[PDB]
Amino acid sequence: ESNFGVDFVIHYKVPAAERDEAEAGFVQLIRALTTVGLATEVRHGENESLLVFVKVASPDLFAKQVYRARLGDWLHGVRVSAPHNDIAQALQDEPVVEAERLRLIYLMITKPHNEGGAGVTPTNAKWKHVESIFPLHSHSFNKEWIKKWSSKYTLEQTDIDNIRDKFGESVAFYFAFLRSYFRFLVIPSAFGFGAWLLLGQFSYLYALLCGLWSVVFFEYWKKQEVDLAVQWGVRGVSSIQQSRPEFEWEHEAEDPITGEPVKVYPPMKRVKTQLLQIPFALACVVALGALIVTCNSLEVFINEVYSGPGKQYLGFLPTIFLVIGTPTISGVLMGAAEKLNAMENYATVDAHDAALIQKQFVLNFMTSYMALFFTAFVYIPFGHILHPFLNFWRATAQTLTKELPTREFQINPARISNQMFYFTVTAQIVNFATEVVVPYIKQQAFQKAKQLKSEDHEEEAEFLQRVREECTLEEYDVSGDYREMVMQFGYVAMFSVAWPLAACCFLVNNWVELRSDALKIAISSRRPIPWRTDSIGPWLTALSFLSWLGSITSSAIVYLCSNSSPLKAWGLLLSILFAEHFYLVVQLAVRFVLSKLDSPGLQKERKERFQTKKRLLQENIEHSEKITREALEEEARQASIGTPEEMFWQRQRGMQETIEIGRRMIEQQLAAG
Amino acid sequence: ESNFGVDFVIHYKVPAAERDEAEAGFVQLIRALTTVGLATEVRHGENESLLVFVKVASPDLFAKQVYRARLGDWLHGVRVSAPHNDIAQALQDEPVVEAERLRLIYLMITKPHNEGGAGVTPTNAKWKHVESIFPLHSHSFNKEWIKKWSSKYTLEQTDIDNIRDKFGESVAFYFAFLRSYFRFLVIPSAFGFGAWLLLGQFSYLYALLCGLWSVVFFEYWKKQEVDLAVQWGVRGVSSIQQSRPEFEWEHEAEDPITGEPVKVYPPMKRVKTQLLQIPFALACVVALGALIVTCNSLEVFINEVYSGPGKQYLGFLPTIFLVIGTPTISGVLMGAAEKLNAMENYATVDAHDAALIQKQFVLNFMTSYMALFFTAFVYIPFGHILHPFLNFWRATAQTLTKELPTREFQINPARISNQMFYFTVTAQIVNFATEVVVPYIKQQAFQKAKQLKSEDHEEEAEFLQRVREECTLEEYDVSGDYREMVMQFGYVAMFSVAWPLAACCFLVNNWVELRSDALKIAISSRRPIPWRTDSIGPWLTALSFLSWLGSITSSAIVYLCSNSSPLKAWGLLLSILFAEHFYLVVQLAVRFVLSKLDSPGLQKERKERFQTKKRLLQENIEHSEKITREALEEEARQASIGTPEEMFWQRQRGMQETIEIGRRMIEQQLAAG
Ligand SMILES: [Ca+2]
Ligand SMILES: [Ca+2]
Ligand SMILES: [Ca+2]
Ligand SMILES: [Ca+2]
Repeated sequence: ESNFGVDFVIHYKVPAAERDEAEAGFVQLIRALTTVGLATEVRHGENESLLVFVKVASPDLFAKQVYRARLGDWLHGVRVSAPHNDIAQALQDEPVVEAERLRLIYLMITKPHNEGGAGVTPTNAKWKHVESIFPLHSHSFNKEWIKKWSSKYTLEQTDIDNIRDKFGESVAFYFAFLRSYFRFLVIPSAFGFGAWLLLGQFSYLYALLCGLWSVVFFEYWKKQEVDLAVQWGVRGVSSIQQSRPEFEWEHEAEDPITGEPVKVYPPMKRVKTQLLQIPFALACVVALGALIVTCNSLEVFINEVYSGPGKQYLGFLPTIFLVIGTPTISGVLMGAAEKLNAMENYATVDAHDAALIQKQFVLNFMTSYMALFFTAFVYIPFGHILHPFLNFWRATAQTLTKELPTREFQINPARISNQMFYFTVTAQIVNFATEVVVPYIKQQAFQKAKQLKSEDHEEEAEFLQRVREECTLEEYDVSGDYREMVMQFGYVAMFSVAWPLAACCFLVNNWVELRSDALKIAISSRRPIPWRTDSIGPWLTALSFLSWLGSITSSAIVYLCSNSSPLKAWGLLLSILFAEHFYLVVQLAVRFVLSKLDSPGLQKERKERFQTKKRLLQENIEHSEKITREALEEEARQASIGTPEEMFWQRQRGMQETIEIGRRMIEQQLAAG
Repeated sequence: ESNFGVDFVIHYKVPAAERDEAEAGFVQLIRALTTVGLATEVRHGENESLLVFVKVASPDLFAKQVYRARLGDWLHGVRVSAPHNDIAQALQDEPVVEAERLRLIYLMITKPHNEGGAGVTPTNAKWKHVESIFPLHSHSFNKEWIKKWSSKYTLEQTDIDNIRDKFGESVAFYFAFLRSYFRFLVIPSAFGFGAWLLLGQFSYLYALLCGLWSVVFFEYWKKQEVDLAVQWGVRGVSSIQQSRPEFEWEHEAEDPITGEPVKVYPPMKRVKTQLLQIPFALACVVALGALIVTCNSLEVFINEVYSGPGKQYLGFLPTIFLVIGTPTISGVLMGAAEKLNAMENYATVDAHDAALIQKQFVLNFMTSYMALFFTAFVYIPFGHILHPFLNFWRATAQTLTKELPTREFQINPARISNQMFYFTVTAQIVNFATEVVVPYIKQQAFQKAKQLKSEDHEEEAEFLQRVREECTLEEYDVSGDYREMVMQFGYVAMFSVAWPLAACCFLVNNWVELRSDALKIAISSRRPIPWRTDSIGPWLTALSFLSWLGSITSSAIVYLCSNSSPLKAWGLLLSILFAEHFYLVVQLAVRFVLSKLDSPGLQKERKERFQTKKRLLQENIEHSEKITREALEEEARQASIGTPEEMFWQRQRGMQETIEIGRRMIEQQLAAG
């Protein structure tokens, strides 16, 4: 029903080996926790673990730290205004939300000891026994949240603000991105269904209208991202995160803006190491891309040119050979990339996580579209370059057992429609299996293992059984649901011209996905620690790269596929050159139009930043004789001791003397004529 | 030698007609001027004019307005910090420069009467008799300035800061731009001379290295523009200018940021009118471009295919027919553009002047490069499409007087070298004539007209003769010297691949031009009113358009000209597509590298904006029992009246009780195994 007012849960695995040192660390832990100012409780959890429940003891002592955290946000420019001069008045204007409370408790348990409470981050390895620090769910809210989101057709802005109030900003930006992406998916589903009825397959008019859509959505999200940023009070929070515990710093120096001592690193030594990302990425497209092509070279031999026995039995040979390789070789390439960003020496935890994405994006670019790059550019337009690869597999299949029967090779034009039919409606359903219900069935099977093996009080018995169940769940990553939506945006921007019902079917997926990822937070993951992010992250560069490449590839397809005369190469370069420059001129139009549209987000900051300069300010016929007072003064001060320029101003004094002298010169100039 | 401490000079033409109303306006003028707080002097000037000399009377009264102007800059976010709390201390930290003094005196004489001093702007037409308000030169400074700049090889940063201190920012940004452009012109003069010796004419390697230069200069200037902005204290001064006196405003409403009543206009009504700039510009390239081509169609008939008498006599027929048309038809197109921006309803004077440039740039794009667009793309690669135009002029010359002798048409490959030889070394010298010495000779001839026609005091006689001479000089426009330097940047970015000694010869021009435009302020123009600009203006979009088009056209030339096999069109599109994307990937590299380089300009603002929040802030084993104090308190407050979750926290209190209970559960879990 409800938690026992508990803020956080520390798992603290205690193994058989190093048992006395874990107990000595257990005394060292809870004596460190009680000095921060939070009440502790230890309970019987798993077979070798001790659930350490913590809440903050004094709310008045806690209200001081909230006031110091809100002041620290405004001191660095994050908050739009200063807090109130009276304590507990700014807490009464806006209260502490459940997300901001769990963030400051987590920063009490995870910060260096000199500047903060206790260093219970497990990455320090002074204690390797702390398994995880995680907050608890409240199942009264999750039953209300899934019921409310499934009942409504759309989501109001106040519904996503409930996610910001309880699950932090970094979770709430995903649902804010997914809602704005689902509503902007209505537009290319409209003429995407229209280009399926009026126009033919591979319409050139659709490829220009889709390239218009991919930049009017992406630029509008950049306007709505900074609008949601200052609305939630989270703006410019790139620099405000604690540094990583693993960080090599050349010399500690003075901070330029902050004026405190901070560990600084020369960025040109990092740009020297950041230059190595290009020899890493070019090894990625060869290690993965030659693997995708070769298993695509297999299927074009088994399916089309083959008339032997067990044709469907050998039809699963390319697929089951592909799903073995791609998690294994990308697992290797994720290993070297993890040693690359560790070598890159990222200070804050956000920049370390974001550049891990840019290495994780290149692999997931190659597991996604390399099956469609080979079909759209090598199989369909000129499959006769594939004939020596068909001459290879014809030689090796003769060595199996007489000659095996082959048909003459014919380019099947329905391949890219059938390949897109996998990625649009078939891959989405099996992903809907793997995202929610296959974890939910696996939670049932792990529950029955507890019943196979088959001390608490009257009210703690169901609660402690819930926390032990909640603890084995993995931490939710908001990166994992960004990868699914950006790769889905890749199919619309690059490859929806080959199958214009893609945006119509991706639309009905994201209505489910907006309520299925909400269900994934509820029952299939423990609550993540509420982090603050000013932006969506590094995905803006990922969305802009697919949008720019979507202009090239969707227009290179529609020249190479619509003829299915024989592919003059000047037409291919011209079909790119007009459409790639059509993307740039429209991007210059949409960026200019939204620049002229008013931003209500930035104005509410600029209104208060002006007005806070005003409140610092507000706390801190008779004028002709004053000129004659000065004219006597500039005489009497300089006549005591130059004198040519002094006498020039004193020929005429006051006003009415200078008028009547000027009146004579109008007479004197007119009298000569 | 020196001025008589005079701040400004009002000319106030008084004609024969409307003479009594001009005298009544003269009383109305100088009675309005004396209420602002400035001493006035009227003197005998030109035959129908009255030189009204003004200075501010009381420096203590003037110091109040400087303090109100410096506070108004900080209140809008322009100034990096607030002024001092003590009056005349912030004037003692930084003094009033001669540029800031003449700006505030000019805003006293040019502002509406309710919010300011007097509306003596002549555009109001309540008085049409005020000819000009202009400050005076100081010839002691100008003799020192021209001598110092001609003596040194380069210019230090402190030399340009002397121009900011006396001629305002908007003049000083041109010399700061020209110095940074002259020093960055060393780079393409280096390999531009190298591509003239090692490589041949039309080198492809030069066209990539020049496109690298045009973006590493332009992005570095955008870094140096915001660096010079906050250094001079002029930053974000786009919104701070007074509105134009001619401005239609739909309804006066509340200002969002400023919170004062201001006249607002809906910007989407302007974007509706801003959409008309494209049907205006496409009429510009046809009215001018068909004029440039037709007079180029004449010269290709007279010079090459003709053997009649008076060949050099008819050789000046295309040139003298061209210099008649282009000032006249662009004078028409400047008239409609002046009615276009007037229809566009620009509020501030900077945005009205900047969008006049973007219409004035399109014409000066077409007077400059249309002679080179026809040569590089129509004459050299396929001159056989020009043969029907040669068939036209062959028909009309037979009707003059027997058949006139024609040679067979041969494409001269030395045309674009001879055409660039005009624009690089020949057009620069005649422009050096027309810029400084032809105005200087014309000032001598206008001086001798005064001696042909052939009342003052002992010291005013040479000074009043100087002011009457200074008044007839035109106001200096900083736009006129930006047009020469941006068009010079067009020849380097677009057309220097055809003649690689262009950047070598443009380098030796800008050493002269940096000291010739400095001489143009001194003797050939009255001092402009010192205006403040945060940016160089709209020329950043002009420099970026030539840099992007410089990637296309210099690479389309080197395919179409190097063959001078027969011009396969797939090579032309590929030579663009690689080099135009080479421009984009290098632009993404240079923008990222300068983003990682530290900006010392923005940090000095962010250091003080943090510290001014700190000064608002600064003016306004024993902790375990406090948890047990709260644990008794949360008991005794809730035991007076829920109770399950209350009793959960009170099973264990303090620290040492919770330790020893946790010590048993390590025993109890290990005892079962
Ligand atoms: Ca899914
Ligand atoms: Ca997801
Ligand atoms: Ca010149
Ligand atoms: Ca100039």
